[PDB]
Amino acid sequence: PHSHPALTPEQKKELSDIAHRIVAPGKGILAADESTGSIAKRLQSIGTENTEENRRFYRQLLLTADDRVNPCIGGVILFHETLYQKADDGRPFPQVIKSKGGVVGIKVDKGVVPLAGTNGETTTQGLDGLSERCAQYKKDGADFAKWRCVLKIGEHTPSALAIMENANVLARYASICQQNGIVPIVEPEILPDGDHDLKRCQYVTEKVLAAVYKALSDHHIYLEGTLLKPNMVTPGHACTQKYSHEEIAMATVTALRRTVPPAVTGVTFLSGGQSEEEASINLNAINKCPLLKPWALTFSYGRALQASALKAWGGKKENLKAAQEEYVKRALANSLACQGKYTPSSNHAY
Amino acid sequence: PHSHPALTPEQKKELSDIAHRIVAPGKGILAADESTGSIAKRLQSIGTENTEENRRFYRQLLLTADDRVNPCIGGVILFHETLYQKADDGRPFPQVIKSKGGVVGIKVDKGVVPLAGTNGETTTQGLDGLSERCAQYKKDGADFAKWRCVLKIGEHTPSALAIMENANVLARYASICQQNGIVPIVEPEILPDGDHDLKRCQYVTEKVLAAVYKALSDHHIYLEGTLLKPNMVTPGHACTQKYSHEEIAMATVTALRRTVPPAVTGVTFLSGGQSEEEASINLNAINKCPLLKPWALTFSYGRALQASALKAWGGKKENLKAAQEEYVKRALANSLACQGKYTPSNHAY
Amino acid sequence: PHSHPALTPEQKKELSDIAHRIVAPGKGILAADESTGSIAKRLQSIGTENTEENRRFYRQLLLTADDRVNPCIGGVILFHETLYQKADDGRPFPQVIKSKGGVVGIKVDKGVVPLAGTNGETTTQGLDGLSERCAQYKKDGADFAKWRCVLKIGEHTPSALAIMENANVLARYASICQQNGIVPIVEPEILPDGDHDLKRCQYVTEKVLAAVYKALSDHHIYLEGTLLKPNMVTPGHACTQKYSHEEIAMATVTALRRTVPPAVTGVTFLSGGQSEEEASINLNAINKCPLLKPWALTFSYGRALQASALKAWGGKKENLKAAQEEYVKRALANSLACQGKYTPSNHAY
Amino acid sequence: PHSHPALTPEQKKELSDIAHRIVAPGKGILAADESTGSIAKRLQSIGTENTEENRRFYRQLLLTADDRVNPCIGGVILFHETLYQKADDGRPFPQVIKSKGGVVGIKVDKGVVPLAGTNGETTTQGLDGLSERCAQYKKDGADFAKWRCVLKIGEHTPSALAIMENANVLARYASICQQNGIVPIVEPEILPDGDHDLKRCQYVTEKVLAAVYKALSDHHIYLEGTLLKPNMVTPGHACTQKYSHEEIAMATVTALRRTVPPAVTGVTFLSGGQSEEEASINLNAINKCPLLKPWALTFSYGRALQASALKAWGGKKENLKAAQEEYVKRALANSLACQGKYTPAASESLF
Ligand SMILES: CO[C@H](COP(=O)(O)O)[C@@H](O)[C@H](O)[C@H](O)COP(=O)(O)O
Ligand SMILES: CO[C@H](COP(=O)(O)O)[C@@H](O)[C@H](O)[C@H](O)COP(=O)(O)O
Ligand SMILES: CO[C@H](COP(=O)(O)O)[C@@H](O)[C@H](O)[C@H](O)COP(=O)(O)O
Ligand SMILES: CO[C@H](COP(=O)(O)O)[C@@H](O)[C@H](O)[C@H](O)COP(=O)(O)O
Repeated sequence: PHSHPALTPEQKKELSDIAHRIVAPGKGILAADESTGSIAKRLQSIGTENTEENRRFYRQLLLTADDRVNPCIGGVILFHETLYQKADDGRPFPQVIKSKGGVVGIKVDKGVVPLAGTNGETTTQGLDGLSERCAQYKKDGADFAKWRCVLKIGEHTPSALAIMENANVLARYASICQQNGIVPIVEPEILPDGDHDLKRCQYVTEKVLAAVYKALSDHHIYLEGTLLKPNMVTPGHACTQKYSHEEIAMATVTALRRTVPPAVTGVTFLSGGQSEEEASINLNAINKCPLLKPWALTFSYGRALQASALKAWGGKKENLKAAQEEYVKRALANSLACQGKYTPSSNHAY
Repeated sequence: PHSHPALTPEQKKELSDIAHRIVAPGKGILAADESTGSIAKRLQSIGTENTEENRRFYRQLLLTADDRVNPCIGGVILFHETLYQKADDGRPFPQVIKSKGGVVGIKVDKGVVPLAGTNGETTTQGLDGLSERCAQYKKDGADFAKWRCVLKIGEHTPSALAIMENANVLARYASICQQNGIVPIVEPEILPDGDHDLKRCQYVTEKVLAAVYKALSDHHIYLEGTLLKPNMVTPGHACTQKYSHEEIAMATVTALRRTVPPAVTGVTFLSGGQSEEEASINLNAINKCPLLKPWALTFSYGRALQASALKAWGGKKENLKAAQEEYVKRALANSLACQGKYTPSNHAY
Repeated sequence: PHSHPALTPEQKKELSDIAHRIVAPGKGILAADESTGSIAKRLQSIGTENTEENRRFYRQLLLTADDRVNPCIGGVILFHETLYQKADDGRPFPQVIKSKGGVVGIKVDKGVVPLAGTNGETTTQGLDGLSERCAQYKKDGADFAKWRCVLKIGEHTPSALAIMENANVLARYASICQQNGIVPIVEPEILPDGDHDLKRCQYVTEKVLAAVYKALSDHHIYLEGTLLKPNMVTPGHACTQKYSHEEIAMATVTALRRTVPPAVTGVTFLSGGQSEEEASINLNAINKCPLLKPWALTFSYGRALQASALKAWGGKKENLKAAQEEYVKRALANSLACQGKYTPSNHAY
Repeated sequence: PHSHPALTPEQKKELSDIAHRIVAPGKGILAADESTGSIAKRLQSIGTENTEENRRFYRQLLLTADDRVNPCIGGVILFHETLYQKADDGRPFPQVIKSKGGVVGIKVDKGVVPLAGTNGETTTQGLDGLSERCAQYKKDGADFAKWRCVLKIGEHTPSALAIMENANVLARYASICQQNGIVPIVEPEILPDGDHDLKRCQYVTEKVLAAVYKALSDHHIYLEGTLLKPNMVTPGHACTQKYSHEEIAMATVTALRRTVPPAVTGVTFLSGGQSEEEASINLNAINKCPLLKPWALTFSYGRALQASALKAWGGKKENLKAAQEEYVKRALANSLACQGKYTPAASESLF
């Protein structure tokens, strides 16, 4: 049990400062890091061709929204392509993001792959050459990263293997990021697919998060220089029992309180399949939950920040301003929610 | 994995209420749970015979001190024998304690045993018939329990085996306690023995508590109905490098923040080989640390509540008052300490 | 990872020597180690009262059967009470067993306890004071021990927790036994309860045994000085599908080949509710299975050695010889079975 | 837990048949899978330039030695480049290997990388797109693969982290291979660097192998369709105490017996820094060791099959035959060793 410090005091300070800036009071993260394949699905749903120019234009649309988003957006997550694209005025997109007060983030995973011998479970690849990629990304303006693991609640899932293997790969990814001055966002996503109830989600979330933080400990991860991107605890999409937002909040915050060490700087929730308003209301309820919550509780939203903007845009340039207006409004809503100031205007049961 | 609830909401509420009572603001725990062989050592240091009557009398002395300890003392841990002894007025000791505002605790472990294949490391025994014992203890007035694992920082210790095994047995004990409405105090003590510096203790303490909480999770422990009893993070006893109390506090609070889930109701530090004054100054510094601390940080002191009481007693019936006075002074000192009201680059941690 | 040898070369030689004697070619184990409440059930099944004297007599009946059993029986497992009883002629039962060429064994667990938050799963207790017990048992003539863990195949079982905790307590027991010159028989019994098929049993058996052997390594267990007592791999009791003895044998030996290091001296199957004949026929098929089998494959039978003897006895002293005759025939049959001499597409596994 | 078979009976049969073929009696493996950067250091030691043609030529030299090697060589491991190279007669190197009765193997790892927070310890990278790479390698003639993890004996190493992480990634790699009809050789190398003694190496080897097989079990690996490639148990290179070959063999076979399940089809030892003769004598002692050994015990040698052949070649075209003769000699020596029938540059330490 001997210490061979992974990081010097100077490196730790850098990572903690980055993580805190990202989730500073009022702020959250725009997840605009959809891969070519995944954003294709997005463009297809508004009858728009999947071209590099259309992708650049749409990302530009979000990133150059007016300065009302500035106090709302602490970080933006980009896909590799977008990190090296430019606004119309010649400015690299990372420069655009920084000029508006946002930290630049990069998605570094290479997608999920099947775990043999399991019931449709996966782990995530992307470790190969990751240190070199992170050194390069750091040099080109990124200060944090994202890696997404995916788990499913079902009859025999998540299995012990899936839990252990996904926690392990997350820790390796985190270790490599921190060696290169990159703050890792750890995403152990538990899908909402299925008809399980709220407490089954809460139980699995608690088990998954316990495994994640044990792996991070084993791999010597500096928690203060990390963020967590979990699912909210919710019933399954097909569950018949209804729950209030207060119950979703309580279950979510209880699960986190039981597993997430206080040294973690912030929890940036994924929105999953939730509508824009639903995601905002839940995040707001979570921040109003009367329990002690010793980490920032904010958003890292893809769909829940973009759904309307993508719609209003319809792939037509003249709609640019109305689409940006849709984004800014969700940005404002979620900035309020991550402070518990959003208005549409028995713990032991957990 | 599928849920098969260990506890009902009503069982959870009971355990949570107990844990919060013990560590309510300004309160800590008196650890008077020395076994026969251990208390023998105490009495020996004051030239006093180790008879049941002297044990009964010494405990009486501590437990019936005046009402100025009432707000200082949320809990009192007893050894089996004492739980069934009575004060001079005929009242069972559990009743004395309860009448003064205290929750009754019972140590239930049966001591350390060697782990073979290790360099002098141990685990702790005491699981056998534990459930039946707990049911009886509960019936006879106890609401919490204590179990002590011991780890040591050395050349090749604590080993992975020692960490894994002590964490696992602590989880088994916590689980059984909770099934019987007893709040388990989880004590994974890392000894201060040796010449290691402060950061090595911080490193080992962080690794140990990560293991403890993973094990508590695997065993479905309800954290809200548990307390943690760790060593403070300090340099080894023979460490040549010196540190301030503020550094001790920072290393300690940082270790806990990196491992102890917010759901844990309280952390009740053991005093180790710290003097009465040192133990209070450090607990005060810890509570003054500038970080967020989402659990009570208070005391479960044995020696550091008793050193001066014992010496002033000296084994003489007629020194009762002066001895009870020394105990009350340490109780008052530590009550202020766990509130940060006692006067006698964190990225580097 | 540094070695701090658990055992000297001399301690190893002793343990290995004992292990090999117990499972010498043709030899198996009589499990007569039913606890008071377990033998009670057995006695009620023949309307016989559970008194110490009837237990003594029944155990005497088995232990003093004629010398035809000597080449058959390498070891006899006893419950504590029986280790300290005497035959009619005054000879301690251990002396009896040993004059007939057998090694004396002692069951040292204290039964299963419930694991909270599981679907009816258990672990096993009995570690407290185990070292002191083993040294006394060794002094009083025992050279090996037995410890039973119990796992169940069901919807959510055996869980990760059940598998990890039972592997772990098995390793602790093994470590303590070996410190005291006692060969531990490691028994992780997977019950045949339920309607699961043969491949499900095989799968759960492989997962359980992998966990067991990893735990034994973590705790520095000297495998040459151990024996394994697993279930055979068979369909569940309620399973509607039919299998031949050859498929049971193939599944069992395949399971063992994938998990049990060659260093293990022997595998002594529990009978697990199989009839006497079925248990013998399966062991026989296991020993004829054409795959490489680098450990002795033999028996540690309770019911499959006793059922007919207990029936022929029916609690009447005068049925002594008819009773013993039934036991001797099962001893003979099983000694032949563990030699593959008893007569009353591996990639599919 | 519930079963969702990773493999069908048909797939198991194929993987089992491949594994048994590689380590059939008398047969071992030639490890010719040095990456560009490693073969370069090989060529440097003989003033030969590191060019594609020199590498191609040297590999041809080994693969086309006369037919005396056919019964000695059950498998040949190649680096990616070599897999798609051809001999002078236009035949792809895999065709050459098969025509001489050998199975074709492909190294698929992408080298070691540092584990942060450790004392100089590594894990191994190479899982990204491994499935796709394996499917392609299968199509192009390869039936097994090799992946190398590296561990080091020292004061604080191997650490719990290094052991777990390396065993886990080995399991991931084994799993992906088997999904694509490729037999994975699992190589958990414990370096002989340092001055530790025999029993320390034996202890570390037992611990590392227990972890590797637990990982493989957790990841549902089919052991009959794997091979293991461990270090032999030996004292450290700087250890002053001396041991006989019988002792090395005993410690090696004991360590294996305590950790490697009988289902594993074979154990193909790495030579490490052992001389060509040292590697053959030890391998021979191991097979003569009077304990029960339920797996084939053979070789997967790089340096210990190639040292003399490299030196005799010297990069000169005209030394073709002289080189091949040195290789054939080591191959025959080792085919006998892995049967326990072997009796004695081939003496120079290759550390
Ligand atoms: C679409 O974004 C990611 C999934 O697709 P790719 O990995 O192929 O790009 C995914 O990481 C996403 O960014 C996160 O899950 C957060 O998004 P939501 O807030 O919509 O759940
Ligand atoms: C004080 O009681 C204990 C002494 O050992 P025994 O278990 O034989 O009675 C011990 O548990 C003590 O409570 C501490 O854990 C160690 O010393 P401190 O209480 O001063 O910290
Ligand atoms: C002899 O029977 C034993 C009874 O166990 P308990 O006293 O703890 O209830 C039994 O454990 C036996 O030792 C083995 O399990 C094998 O017995 P069977 O061959 O009948 O399955
Ligand atoms: C140890 O690895 C294999 C056996 O080598 P030795 O028998 O000489 O010890 C071998 O295949 C080795 O991995 C390659 O020669 C070199 O691999 P890299 O290309 O990763 O450096």
